[PDB]
Amino acid sequence: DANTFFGAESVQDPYPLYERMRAAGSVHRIANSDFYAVCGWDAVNEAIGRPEDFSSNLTATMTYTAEGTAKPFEMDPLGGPTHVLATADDPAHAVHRKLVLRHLAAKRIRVMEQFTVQAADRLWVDGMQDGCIEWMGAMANRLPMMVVAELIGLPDPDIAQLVKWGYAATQLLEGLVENDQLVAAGVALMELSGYIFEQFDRAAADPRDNLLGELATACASGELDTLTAQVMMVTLFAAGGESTAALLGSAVWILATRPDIQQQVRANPELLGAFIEETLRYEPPFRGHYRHVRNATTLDGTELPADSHLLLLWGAANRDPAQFEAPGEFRLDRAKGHISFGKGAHFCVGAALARLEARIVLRLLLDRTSVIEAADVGGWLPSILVRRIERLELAVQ
Ligand code: HEM
Repeated sequence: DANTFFGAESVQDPYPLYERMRAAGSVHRIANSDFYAVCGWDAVNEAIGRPEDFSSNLTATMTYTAEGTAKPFEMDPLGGPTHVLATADDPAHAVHRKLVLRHLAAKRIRVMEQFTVQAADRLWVDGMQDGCIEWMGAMANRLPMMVVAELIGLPDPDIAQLVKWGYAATQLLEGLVENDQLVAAGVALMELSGYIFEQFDRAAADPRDNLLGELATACASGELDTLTAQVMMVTLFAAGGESTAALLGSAVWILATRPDIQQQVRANPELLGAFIEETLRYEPPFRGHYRHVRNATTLDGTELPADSHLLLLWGAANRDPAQFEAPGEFRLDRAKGHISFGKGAHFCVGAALARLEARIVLRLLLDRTSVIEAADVGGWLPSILVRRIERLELAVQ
């Protein structure tokens, strides 16, 4: 594959790849695999609007052999009970989404704001020494994991552990990182799982006003199964922790490497919300999400066999030249949006929270500095699904 989704180049910068795929059409088979890249804006919107045809159950991911050949990493079949929340179809999906939304209501977000302000300040104090901070390990990796742990109700977490735990599932699900990294991720996910099961067993005996308690209560009344509830909580670390970490990393990487953009936001602090939205458009934390194709059908004109899969490429949709002027240019004056939080039945429940974490953290960084520059920029996580920088050493004044 001239158009492979893995390899050093695609990991570093996948956007030219998406434009090549788009030449073949808005939907296009990946090599000779059973996966079809969805790069068109209208095609992604159509797909997400057809949950009956394109299930969210994660029945397979795309992986690559050592020989570089795409192949399916098969998981739980269509309709299975392992599919929860973001990967569940209705009716279970709507129950799951309702329960989690209770912990993301307006009042909940206000509490989170106070929590985030205090946590961000402590992280900055600990991490910024002699005009230097490694942004990923000190801030971007930690803060969003602490927020997910607080939403769930975990007591006074070991932050070092949380980061490991929170990044484990992506690595395991793709099987793209090296074997030693995969073994460590498996240990990490075992540890995370076991910790959640321990905390849930304790919540069931005395439910408190957090998602653990909400779930313990809903299980007691028969609304869902105990194991389903525990798995739901496990998945929130990748869903809400890793994704937000990625945004915090990319936003800063852009500030640090585009002085013109950084001066614009400094000079006109009212452009911070636009800058966050443009980062979401231009470097979405998720490269994509899968769907399972239930029956032979068509999407935006393109044929799809039964039991194939879609890869919904949010980043590629956000650069569709039918929808956006100057799609490849980072601009602070746009007034269409983006599809980086999805749309429709599974539209991100955490979007307000994510946007709040970005606003708090980025305003702290900008308010406390006069100039930020990149001293050393690491590589990106080897992934087909997630767009996360691994290391970003800043020099500040
Ligand atoms: C920048 C940060 C974030 C991005 C880019 C992001 C993106 C997404 C996307 C694209 C979807 C739809 C997936 C699909 O259609 O298959 C989604 C769903 C979801 N997001 Fe996020 N998200 C972020 C932050 C968060 C946070 C902070 C939380 C929770 C604390 C969260 C929880 C979820 C959940 C539970 C769903 C599934 C909703 C449902 O199935 O009804 N997200 N998110």
